[PDB]
Amino acid sequence: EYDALLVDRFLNILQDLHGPSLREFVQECYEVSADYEGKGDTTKLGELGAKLTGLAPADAILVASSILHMLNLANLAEEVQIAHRRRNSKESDIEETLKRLVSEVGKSPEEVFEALKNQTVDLVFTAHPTQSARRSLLQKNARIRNCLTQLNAKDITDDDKQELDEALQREIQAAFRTDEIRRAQPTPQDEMRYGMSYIHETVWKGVPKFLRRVDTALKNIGINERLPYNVSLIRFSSWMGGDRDGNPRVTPEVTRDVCLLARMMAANLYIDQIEELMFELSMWRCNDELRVRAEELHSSSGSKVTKYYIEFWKQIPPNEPYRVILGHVRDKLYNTRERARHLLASGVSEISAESSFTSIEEFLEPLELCYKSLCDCGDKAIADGSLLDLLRQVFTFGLSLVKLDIRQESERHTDVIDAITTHLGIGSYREWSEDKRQEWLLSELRGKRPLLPPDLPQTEEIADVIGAFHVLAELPPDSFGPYIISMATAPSDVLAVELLQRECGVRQPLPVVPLFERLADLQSAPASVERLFSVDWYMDRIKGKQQVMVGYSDSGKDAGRLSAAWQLYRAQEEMAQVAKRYGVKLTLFHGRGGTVGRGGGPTHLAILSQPPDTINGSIRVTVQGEVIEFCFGEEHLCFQTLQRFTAATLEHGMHPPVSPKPEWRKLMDEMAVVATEEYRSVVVKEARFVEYFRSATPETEYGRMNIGSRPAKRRPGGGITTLRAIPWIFSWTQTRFHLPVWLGVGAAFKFAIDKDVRNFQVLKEMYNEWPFFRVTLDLLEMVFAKGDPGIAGLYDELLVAEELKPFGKQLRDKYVETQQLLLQIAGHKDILEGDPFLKQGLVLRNPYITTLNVFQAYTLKRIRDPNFKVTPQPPLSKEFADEAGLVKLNPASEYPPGLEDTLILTMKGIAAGMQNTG
Amino acid sequence: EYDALLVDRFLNILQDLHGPSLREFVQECYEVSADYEGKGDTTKLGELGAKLTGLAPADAILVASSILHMLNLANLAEEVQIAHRRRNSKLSDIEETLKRLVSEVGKSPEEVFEALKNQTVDLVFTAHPTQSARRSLLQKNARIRNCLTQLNAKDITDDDKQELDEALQREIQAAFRTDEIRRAQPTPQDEMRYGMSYIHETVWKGVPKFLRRVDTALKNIGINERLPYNVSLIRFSSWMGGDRDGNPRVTPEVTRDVCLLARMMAANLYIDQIEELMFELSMWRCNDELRVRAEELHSSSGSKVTKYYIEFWKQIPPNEPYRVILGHVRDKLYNTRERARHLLASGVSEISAESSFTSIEEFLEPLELCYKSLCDCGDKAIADGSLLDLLRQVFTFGLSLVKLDIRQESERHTDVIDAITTHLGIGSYREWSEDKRQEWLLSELRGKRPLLPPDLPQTEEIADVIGAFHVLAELPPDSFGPYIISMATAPSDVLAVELLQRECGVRQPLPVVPLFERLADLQSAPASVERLFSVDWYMDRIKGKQQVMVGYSDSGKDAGRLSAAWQLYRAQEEMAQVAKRYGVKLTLFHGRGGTVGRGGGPTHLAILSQPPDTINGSIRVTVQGEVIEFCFGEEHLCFQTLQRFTAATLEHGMHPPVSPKPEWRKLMDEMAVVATEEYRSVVVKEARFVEYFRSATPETEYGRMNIGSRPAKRRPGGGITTLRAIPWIFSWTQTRFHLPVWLGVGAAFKFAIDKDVRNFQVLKEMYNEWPFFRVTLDLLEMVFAKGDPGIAGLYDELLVAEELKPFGKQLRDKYVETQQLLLQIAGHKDILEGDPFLKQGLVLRNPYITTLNVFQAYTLKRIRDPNFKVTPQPPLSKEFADEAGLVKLNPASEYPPGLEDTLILTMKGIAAGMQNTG
Repeated sequence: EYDALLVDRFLNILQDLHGPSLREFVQECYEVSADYEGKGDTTKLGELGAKLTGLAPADAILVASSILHMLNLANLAEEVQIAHRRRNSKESDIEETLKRLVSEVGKSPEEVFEALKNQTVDLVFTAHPTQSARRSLLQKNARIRNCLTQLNAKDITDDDKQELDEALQREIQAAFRTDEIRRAQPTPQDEMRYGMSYIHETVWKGVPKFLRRVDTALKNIGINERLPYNVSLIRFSSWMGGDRDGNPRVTPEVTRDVCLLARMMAANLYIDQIEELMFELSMWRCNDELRVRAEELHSSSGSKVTKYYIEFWKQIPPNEPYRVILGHVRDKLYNTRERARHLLASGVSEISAESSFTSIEEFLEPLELCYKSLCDCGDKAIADGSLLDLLRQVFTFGLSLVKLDIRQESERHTDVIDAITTHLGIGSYREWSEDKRQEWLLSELRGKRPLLPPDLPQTEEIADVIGAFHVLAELPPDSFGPYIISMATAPSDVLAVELLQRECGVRQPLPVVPLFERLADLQSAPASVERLFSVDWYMDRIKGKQQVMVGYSDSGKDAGRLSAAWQLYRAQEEMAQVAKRYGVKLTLFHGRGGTVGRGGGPTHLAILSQPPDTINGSIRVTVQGEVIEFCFGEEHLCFQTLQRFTAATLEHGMHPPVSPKPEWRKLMDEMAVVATEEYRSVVVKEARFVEYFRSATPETEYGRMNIGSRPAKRRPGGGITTLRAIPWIFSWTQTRFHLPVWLGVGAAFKFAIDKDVRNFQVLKEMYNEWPFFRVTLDLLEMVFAKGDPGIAGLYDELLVAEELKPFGKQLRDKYVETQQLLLQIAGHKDILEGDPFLKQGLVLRNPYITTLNVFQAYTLKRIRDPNFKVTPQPPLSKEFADEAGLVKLNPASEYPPGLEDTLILTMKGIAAGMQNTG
Repeated sequence: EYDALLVDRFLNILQDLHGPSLREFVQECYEVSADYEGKGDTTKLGELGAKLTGLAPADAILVASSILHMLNLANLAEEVQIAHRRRNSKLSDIEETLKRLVSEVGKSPEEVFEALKNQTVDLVFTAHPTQSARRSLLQKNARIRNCLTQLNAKDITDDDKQELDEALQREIQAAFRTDEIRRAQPTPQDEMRYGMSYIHETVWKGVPKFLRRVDTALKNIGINERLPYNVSLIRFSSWMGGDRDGNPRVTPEVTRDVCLLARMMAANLYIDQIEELMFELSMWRCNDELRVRAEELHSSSGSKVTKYYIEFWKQIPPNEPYRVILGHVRDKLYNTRERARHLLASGVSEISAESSFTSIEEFLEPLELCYKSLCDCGDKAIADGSLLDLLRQVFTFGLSLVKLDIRQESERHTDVIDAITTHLGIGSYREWSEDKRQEWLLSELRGKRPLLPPDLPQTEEIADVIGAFHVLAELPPDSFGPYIISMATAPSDVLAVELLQRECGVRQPLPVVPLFERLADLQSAPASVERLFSVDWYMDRIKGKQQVMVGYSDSGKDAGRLSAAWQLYRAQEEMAQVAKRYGVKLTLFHGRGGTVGRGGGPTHLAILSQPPDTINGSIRVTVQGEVIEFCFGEEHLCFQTLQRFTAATLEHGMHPPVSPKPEWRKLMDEMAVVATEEYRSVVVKEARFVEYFRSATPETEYGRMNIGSRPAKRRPGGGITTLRAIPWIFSWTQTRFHLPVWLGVGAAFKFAIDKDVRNFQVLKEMYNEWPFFRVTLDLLEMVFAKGDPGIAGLYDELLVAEELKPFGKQLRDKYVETQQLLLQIAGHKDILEGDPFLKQGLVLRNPYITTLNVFQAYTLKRIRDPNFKVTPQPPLSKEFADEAGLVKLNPASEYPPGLEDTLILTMKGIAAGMQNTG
């Protein structure tokens, strides 16, 4: 009923503002596409684009803008109802997962309590260019959901309801009367501030609330104490500013900028918390250690640290001890924030080191001192209030709020080192074999003599690499995470960084993690890791700890979806074995995206689908682009997301899934090869593919959304091979074909059952009994439920060259064949059977996505072929009667009047309907 | 049910921190006291007095603190159960009042609309010394109420409830382990910020919300229009920093600090609002006027205003016009709050006049442009959103937030004018008769030649009068309200200030209002007013607008409750008629306050009790000290308080109470005389009364609470005549005798029914029909129901000398005869027979108030009588075993150790139990 509420209110506003005609048109468009949805009639689609094409440039944008906002309001009305259904329950949460591990799994609470203390989940916010949404519009969503949630409260006045309704009205109209298009790419610093706003508005306050829940959950299974505040049960990191992989606009200056901005934000968040705490901690009873400190600070009036906040210092009573300690802490915090602002504006501050907080230890000392004071006075109840929450923030967020991960292409380090060994007349590091590089790199690392000559000639690219290590060397180590190597292949790559890092003067080096992103590299991966582990120098370096990252984006782009997901499984599984053998604690970093074809899917299931005994309280997962909004857009969402990662990781540690029987293994090994062959037979071993690709899907238009700062093609020259993973998945998502997601799965299924009809009962046994296999298929079913090959055929009809058109039909035949087999194996007769609501959800959502699909296909044609002329209709908006101000929102467009805006809106809208950008 | 939740939790905490024996002791006191309550056995009181007197210094406090906290928790639970019951009675107010005035009164919705546009209710915040509570404790009340409110919600989980409970637990214990006693007198600037916290935290956001309800209520009677945003339907003024009467600590400099501090606070609130509004108004459609200005500001990079927020200007995209204007509006606001800071912190500022906002019209210029733009583009729905709420704040709060009322004694201006006539050798102004004073003042006022010599000899008082005017001369006129003359008697006082104001160079002078505080002045009052009109000079000055204040505090002190209340009635009545005849809009400023003995009572009833046709949408009322927390302590409270004032005043204008029958009037005049004489025969015409007074009540110990900056006596000489109304009322309120509240009412009733038995059928006939008479008798009834003459008798025992003792017993015979005569006229057999819930609350509260009544009397004894012997008990607190850090919280008490802090806690406690300080 919620979407009938929002769609009906939008339409009244559409009519009120533009005239009934246009409102009828948007409504007629619904039913023409609903006749396609209902019966399957393909003739409908042609008739619909007949209408859309002739529209005025102002009306065209209007129609496209309108379908966007209705499709968006359909999403908000679903989120609200999802939230309502979850709440009305009174997959699993944290308190249930404890009670289960104690009851059913037969574990002791002290084992569960122990397991907890050792657990640490690290969610890494990144700025992967998958968020078309202007923040301005996002904020409006939160209010719309909020007006909608309250509106449907149980107890409420007629007046309160009548006024919340008015509030909902104007909020919708505000969103509609804003330009939904970003008119210039963000800077990396913008990207960072954008993502920090989640840390501010939901994560900051929402961490101690989840933790106190974990306290309550611990008490319900008998544990009589709270989770010790130095436990980092959950942490947060960022790539916003650090990941420069294929993004030259992330310069050494940008990294320094972000690092300091973070410290600023942090200090300012703490200042606010400390200040509320000073109003609360009014109590006079303190223990001895604190009294002494409080009496030093009282007499010295702050120990002369600020002279700002000096008004406060004189008039503070003596018998308010806690207020004096915190008063000092807050004076110090202001300095820390101000020293950052000066270091950002000038690079040097007048404000000294020990007039501010430099280390996390320095900051914790007075805080814990307050805690122990309050405990020693018997007021541990008082202590476990806002004070406890703060302490947990300090261990969870620290002084720079979020740690920064640095990531650079593998081959870029090679170019530096080769420039070095060339200048120095030692030969070409690029030309050496891998074993020689290791031997050379290892001599240097052991050696006591400098290598990098200052007079080294440098390309701009060699400059950026060294200049990055330079910025790393001057910034506090507690602001960084690890250094990640994109395209990491062999132990050379890791050692090459360890060296460059040392030879650029990084006094305390960042731990080096490789990112195995491709199929070959994930196979050779445990072999890579064992070589490193076996080196005496490297082993002393890492000290029992090694982190390694696995990319789900570029994996599935190399092999198929099936082969990549399997290779990712056993590459985790084997590395954990090598690490266990060498006594190294492996910590897996998961490069998961939002879409299914990049490791997307429910959080608790994604964990459950990972090899047993390869987590054990230590895991890092990326949260990419729009996924931050999905997970941390609202207070409850943030809390719920912390719940999933924590409860899953816990269970998975103590009660791991079933290891795959050898039957299952061999069959996955065999299918994956067939699947890879079939996938690569389409994307790699086929000349005319790239021409069909850039023709049938809106691939080449993705940059026009101005989403992120990254040029999303690694190099103009060239081909599909350099096209980033995100616009890839995006291209096939708009068209609703989802090619890279299912290609190869059908062949692997067909191979297995044709090889031996017995295997049908083996596939069935795996889908029932093996979490990994089940989750993978289930996720594929969801995709196919969001799939319509009839739409893919519609792009093929209007845009694809004639010779290739049968190639397209050949592909759609595989789509249907794959779906067909998938269902049989799963034991489903119908698609999205065994799942209500998400099928219901696709019923109202679809006719609009169909309308946009049609709109976009024709809008693409109109752009590409000047010859496709269509007879222009009369204007529909009462606003744009006679000679158009809205179209002028796009100053200089490469395309004819209103064609680029119509296109962008079709992309944004279809992405909203799919609830995914790419 | 709600109090049982809280009181029990405190006890568990009390037992948890100090051991079982103490907990049982506090419980023993209850039932001992309860035994007195349910039977009336005066022996139990003395019994308890034994126990409480022997206690250790640490335990004497802990007990008083514990009764206080429980007494407060009982108040808290009652506030939450009142709010609950109110919301249930919406599943009168303003939407009902509009409907009733249309259907029942037969007014047109247009007439109703119009009378609202012409209404204005000015609520005056004052710092009258009646808030014992430290603000750090009050904040904790709020959290307790909240935690208690969420605890008893309909939808709530088991764990949510478990944690809300844990949050309630620690919040009580926090308040308990805080020193409740303010250890130092506030400054007037401390007092002012204290009051402004209410403006910030509830009144700021709460005004626009209330007006939006008035919108909806207008639409429910079919108006189809919003109450135009320029209507100030409700306004807020302040005395905090302006009221000088009897407080030499309110210097000219205090007034200057308060005036700037406010403008700082105001800009700082407008900045936070504007910043949100910029986020919101992201629309691109604007009208021509806005577009022009928008491009001027955009292309000039801000129009050169601040250089702060310069990072924002470069950021600003072109087609976001609203953010552009608003951005400049913000820049200009930053300057305004800084300029105040520099004007406060030192003589002047670098920041110019026209780099900031100087006039309210200059601030409204760009905002209204935005509003008209959005309406012009058809987005008025958006315009009525957050923008509308701000605009209404601009009209309601202006650039200074609240207007400062200056108030000074009548004779203090006389002193100045006598120093001038003596210095210039014109004569002695003081010795001149009233008609001569008027004649001379008017010569000077008509004259163009200066008067005040700069070489004038001044005492310190005279330098505080002239120096104050000098401050008003400098500060912008829109920061002040009127100049209020306390002890106003004749038209000379008003003309005297009009002259001093001009002769001190106050360029645009404050309008002069006289405060008629006493009986003789309220009688001459309408004649004074007519005299002040009919003067052709004074008529041109006021220009049809005259305000006069009536004092409810100092009236009852002069004449007695009934005789005051009645003279106050016809004071307003006749002044109205004079004003009406002269074509003058009389605005009445009512000086009320908390206690019933100072014009206290329910807001809508007080306004009902006021004479017909003496309001007409123009009124001001004092919200004194602790009453501010009573009205504006919570969001819901603030809304409810604007509701009563707006609905009562509107209704009273268009649907007046009845005029009294001539029979009633004559009886009131006759009874007034009788009541006055009876009341004065006790407090004036009895030599030994003043000795009895400072003996049977803790009147003299008032100053030890450190409530206000104002010394509670207007200097030692005078006796009772100089003791301010507040510590006066407080004294009888502690002892639960309430002497000034009911003394004379018995004698007035007895006289009336004895003069003619027919009058009994009149006195009832009045109570049933007359709003004035009924409200006064009911408010009396509430007092008596909070009254216990058995307690007054317990103070008389332990404290009053043996000769004065029967005098005390004579008064107690008047108490009973009065309460008896009251109930016979009210048609009640029992006391609070018509009020079931207010009577219930006094059932659980009373035994704690009784326990503190006993504790106080004996504690007063130990101070005054060092020959009083009592045998000490063993320590009850496990915290204080052997020889006490708590009693050392008093630096150097004039009384024996722990006797002052115990005496104070018994006053604050009893104060909470009566829900009134004084």
